Amino acid sequence: IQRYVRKDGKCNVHHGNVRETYRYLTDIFTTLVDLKWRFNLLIFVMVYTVTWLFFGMIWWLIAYIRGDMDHIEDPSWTPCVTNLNGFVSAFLFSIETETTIGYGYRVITDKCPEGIILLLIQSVLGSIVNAFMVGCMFVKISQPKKRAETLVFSTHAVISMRDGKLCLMFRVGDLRNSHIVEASIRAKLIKSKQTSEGEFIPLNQTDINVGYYTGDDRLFLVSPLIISHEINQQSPFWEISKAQLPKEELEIVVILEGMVEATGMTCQARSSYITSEILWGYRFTPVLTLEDGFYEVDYNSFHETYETSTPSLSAKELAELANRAES
Amino acid sequence: IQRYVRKDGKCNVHHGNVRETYRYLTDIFTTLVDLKWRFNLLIFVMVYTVTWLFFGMIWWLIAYIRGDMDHIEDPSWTPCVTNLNGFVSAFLFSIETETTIGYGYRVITDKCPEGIILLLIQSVLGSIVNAFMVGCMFVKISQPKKRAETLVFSTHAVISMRDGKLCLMFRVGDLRNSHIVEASIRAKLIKSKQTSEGEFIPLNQTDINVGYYTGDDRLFLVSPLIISHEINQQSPFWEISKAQLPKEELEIVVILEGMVEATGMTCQARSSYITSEILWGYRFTPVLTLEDGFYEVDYNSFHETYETSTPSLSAKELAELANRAES
Amino acid sequence: IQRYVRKDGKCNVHHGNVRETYRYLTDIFTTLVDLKWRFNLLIFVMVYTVTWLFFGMIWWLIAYIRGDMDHIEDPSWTPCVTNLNGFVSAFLFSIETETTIGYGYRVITDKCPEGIILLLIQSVLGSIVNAFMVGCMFVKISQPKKRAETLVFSTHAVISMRDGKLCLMFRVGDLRNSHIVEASIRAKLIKSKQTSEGEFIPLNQTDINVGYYTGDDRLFLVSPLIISHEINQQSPFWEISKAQLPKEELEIVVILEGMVEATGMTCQARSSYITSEILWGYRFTPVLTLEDGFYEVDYNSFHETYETSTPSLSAKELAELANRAES
Amino acid sequence: IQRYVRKDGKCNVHHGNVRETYRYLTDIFTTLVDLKWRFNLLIFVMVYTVTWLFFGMIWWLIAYIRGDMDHIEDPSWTPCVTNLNGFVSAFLFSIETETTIGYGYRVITDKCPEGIILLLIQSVLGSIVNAFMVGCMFVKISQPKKRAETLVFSTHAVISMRDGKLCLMFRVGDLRNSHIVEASIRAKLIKSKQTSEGEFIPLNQTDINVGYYTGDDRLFLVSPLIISHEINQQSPFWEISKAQLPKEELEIVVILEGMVEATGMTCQARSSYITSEILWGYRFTPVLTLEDGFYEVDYNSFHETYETSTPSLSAKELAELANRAES
Ligand SMILES: [K+]
Ligand SMILES: [K+]
Ligand SMILES: [K+]
Repeated sequence: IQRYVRKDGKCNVHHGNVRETYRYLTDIFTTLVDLKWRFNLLIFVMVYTVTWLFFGMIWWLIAYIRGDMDHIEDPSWTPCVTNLNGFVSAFLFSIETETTIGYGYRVITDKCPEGIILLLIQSVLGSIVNAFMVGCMFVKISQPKKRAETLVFSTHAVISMRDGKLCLMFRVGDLRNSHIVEASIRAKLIKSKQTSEGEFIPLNQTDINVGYYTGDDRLFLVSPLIISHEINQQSPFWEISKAQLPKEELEIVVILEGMVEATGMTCQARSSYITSEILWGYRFTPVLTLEDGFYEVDYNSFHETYETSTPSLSAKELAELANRAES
Repeated sequence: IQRYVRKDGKCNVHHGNVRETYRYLTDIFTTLVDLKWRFNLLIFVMVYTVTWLFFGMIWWLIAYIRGDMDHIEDPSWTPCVTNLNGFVSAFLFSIETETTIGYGYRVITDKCPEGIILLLIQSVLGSIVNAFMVGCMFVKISQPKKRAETLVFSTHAVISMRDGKLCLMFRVGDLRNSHIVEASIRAKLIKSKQTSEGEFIPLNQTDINVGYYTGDDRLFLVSPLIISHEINQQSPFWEISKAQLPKEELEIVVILEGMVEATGMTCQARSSYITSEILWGYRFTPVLTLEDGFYEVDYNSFHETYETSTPSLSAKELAELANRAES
Repeated sequence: IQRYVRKDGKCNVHHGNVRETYRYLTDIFTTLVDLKWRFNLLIFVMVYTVTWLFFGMIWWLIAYIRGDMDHIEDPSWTPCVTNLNGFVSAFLFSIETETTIGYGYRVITDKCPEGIILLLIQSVLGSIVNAFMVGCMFVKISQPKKRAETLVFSTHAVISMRDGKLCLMFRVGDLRNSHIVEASIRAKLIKSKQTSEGEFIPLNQTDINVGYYTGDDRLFLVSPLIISHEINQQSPFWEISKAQLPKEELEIVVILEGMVEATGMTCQARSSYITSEILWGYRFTPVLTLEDGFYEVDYNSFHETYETSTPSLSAKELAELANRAES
Repeated sequence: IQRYVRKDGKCNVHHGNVRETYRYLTDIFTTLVDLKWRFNLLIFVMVYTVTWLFFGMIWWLIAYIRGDMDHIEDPSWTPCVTNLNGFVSAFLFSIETETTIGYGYRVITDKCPEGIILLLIQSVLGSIVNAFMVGCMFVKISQPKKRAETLVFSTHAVISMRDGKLCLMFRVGDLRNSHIVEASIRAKLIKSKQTSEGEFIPLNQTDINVGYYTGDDRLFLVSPLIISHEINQQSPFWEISKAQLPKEELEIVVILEGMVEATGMTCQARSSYITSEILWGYRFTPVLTLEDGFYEVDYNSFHETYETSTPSLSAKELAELANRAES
């Protein structure tokens, strides 16, 4: 309510009264991988057992059409699967075959032509039942959405006059010595707005130019670096003074997107900054020290902000007051 | 005819008299995965059976060169595969070996040196026959082109003066609590045009600036958000009044591209808006309500449009009439 | 010599005296997949056989340390692998185990503790020998570089005054009803140039603005569409008249990049246009006809160019002669 | 210390006092693949053996609940797994089953219902233990981060007046006849800076416009080509004369990003240039010669730089001195 997207990156959105629920089953794969693990591990368990006893019913039924059960002690009646006698054995024959274990205490014989077809359609279909599930287990393990746990954001965002221009800043860092190839940063300001025609938008997304023009959005992320957005005329913080910033009802949403290095999958690290986390007159503490040929990044001071001197007027007043300085 | 691309996303295009049909077989993998499932499941079935009886013919023929069939009852003649007697058994030996089931009622012996080579070339080639097909079954299951079923578009597009500027708008929403990383929106206007030199183009694609300059095309898609294109001078709707919009022969094509979250594959969600679906003087109904800490998105009102007051002149007249207001 | 990159897309470049040949073996995977298939199929064959007889030597040597061969007829000496007697049988035991066939005519026994370790290190290492090779066979099959065989280019490029501005044009089409998601077009002019300081560059790449500014480079590729580059002042064809175009020594290189739809891999379709393939005063024939609700694309007329009336002056003269028209 | 990122591409950064070490285990897959191979091969070995003897304990314990050990010589007591007698045999039964070898000297029987469940939960869980590890071995083999070994950079960067404008240049080349699809080049200048407000940034990243505006950053990389950055007013080398360039404390970081051709993974090739590797008045030697229809690229002269005549003033003086030439 207070917050749109959590500081973890989770979003406070319930997707209400979706009516076309066939659309979830229209792409059964992607709605399967985004399940919980317990539900993934249960449906993985459920599909193999329902596969084996399905074929185990067919390995049972070919004994009844052939009458191998009707002459079980009669040894001249060579069965389709020898030593298959009961359903506990018939179901056991499928697991030995669909998993390609194949013990051969029960071994299919050649006198029966019917189950030879059943060796095909168990094995040619059991491979895709494997592949629909062994691939589903892989891409839930190798998903990029968990790489964001090692991409940390600053807990607060700060505002200070960086080189004459008032700038909004927040720190982002990577906790690994592996890289984020094609690392891009972008930022959306979301706030309720009301147009001149009465059309009130509840959570309107508005861009924040964190360097999309000059090429500064694509960033190099070995060390924690401060993402500075210059509060200029096009910025949505252009008329925000230090009087309004406790009273505003806005929310920054930052999205650090970039490909995982060891794969080609693209991670997305979301974080947010609400108007009680925006700090006026503060700046970040440095983290890089030089020691024995290497720059050491103390991550304990990653969030540490200290108060510096800063004017309290908005950037709209600060430019015009600078315009009176030349007179 | 009336429509270029369907509201589902399918395109009303037949690809006519393609002559270089070897180009389809020049990349046999990608022309295989885009088949129907019945044709994928049939060619998967067809290739394993034609593999096993191919090797089963070679497991047959090594009995004839060795004369194991010529001394089948003679027990001193240890065969290359013992208990291999007929082609129904020889074909059965391949399925037990190429699938690596290996029952061992028929078990290859060491007295024969010829079939030892045949164990290699069945297993070293049966693995890639597996891999050319078990991978083909995977990427047809894990394809991003089915993720677009959960990316819904508004059924209509609307036009209304959003904050003094006339703007064309359409809603897009995501039906899941999973995200679309790197979600981009772009829009093409396609219409027949005739140049000054008589060169008439049948379906000429023309861009619609939905925010490609400012960075507004890359969008954050947890909640349904309105994609607004400002009707400015560079826009192709610049001289379109409400008199012409029933009479036009144009068609919007919107493309929402973005990577699937759980994989790295990029989905493409197409939709279209023809000149009977463009609404003048209408605007969307809001969908986000706040309830118990979470924003709940009622998707029943996702398409709901209501009529608001709007001038009926074009944006070319609306700017110049505004230019007469300052006089 | 005449041509830099072929009309297929192959490049006429030999990579000379590369000295650091360890860099090829420093990434052994990617230098393996780009081999020919015969060399891929040979190294796949070579690695499994050298794996099995490697372990078959170890399955041999454990018989000598245990002396199972020294008491082969003596039945109280239960071997580590029973019925393992010779190297033809010992090598055969590895294929039955590393492929997980496991017939069980030769079956490992529990009296020996040494080969129990050998079951691990054969199976725990034979799985990655599989995975280093079954994955290598997959990504050579699923590579995007073969998707360019169904992306056709026009054989010629044309130049004609499209709507008052002289424009260079070439057609590109997709031969399938599957799409190219995120389809982008870009074009490089390569020609020898000599700077003012005598530094002569042999094949200097120079951009061609095919719509990179306005968003026209990202194209929608269901139907064959003409890629127009407007010959403006920044264009490298700005002072090229029809007198110079037979005499020039330039070469267009067009690159159509876009992701394959059924996967996430990005294809790259290269083609070229040399100064004998650039046509002045020509324009393309249309290909789209409307028939029974669908637009049918006759691909026979994909390359068909016809001569239209066009001024023969350059775009530098055509603007200035237009500048004299207003006088 | 002297250097931020090595000429190989490695970065001289230690990631200090990371406290939230659960974040590494929160995404156990990606922190596994970035390990060393010895640690990957050990954890792969450790997980299969701890899996098999885990189930081998359960295959042991079902003999004690059933009392198969209590009637081992008594043949009427058909065990759950026949010929399972000791823990050396019970552990051996798991490897024959979890790997799906299945010799059948020990073969599970149907009289026991308990171990039938144990066939499921060994096989339905041993497949994902395979898949969590056979996929981990694949993506460590198929990673794009090793493709950068065949992407070479020039060892030095040079500065010379290319066509009236002073330009900073460095060569990049690809050692293979395979391509880098979507090859982009970007460059960051990193140097310590001190703002007007005393906020001293230790290693501030600053862009270098290598052609991000005109579309020149996306480059075509069949032949070694010189990446030229024009020293203009927005460039950070704008006031750098030849007097300051030995005395500066800056460092170029170049990043050549592009997708691997045979896969869809994106490589990232980093290199660096420190102020002792920047050459004033030097230019590269050409490498392309034409021979027998093909351009041959002598890679021995890839790094070769020769001294040319160049003014020693900065680009700020060179423009203004040119401004005095028109007077
Ligand atoms: K067996
Ligand atoms: K087996
Ligand atoms: K097996």
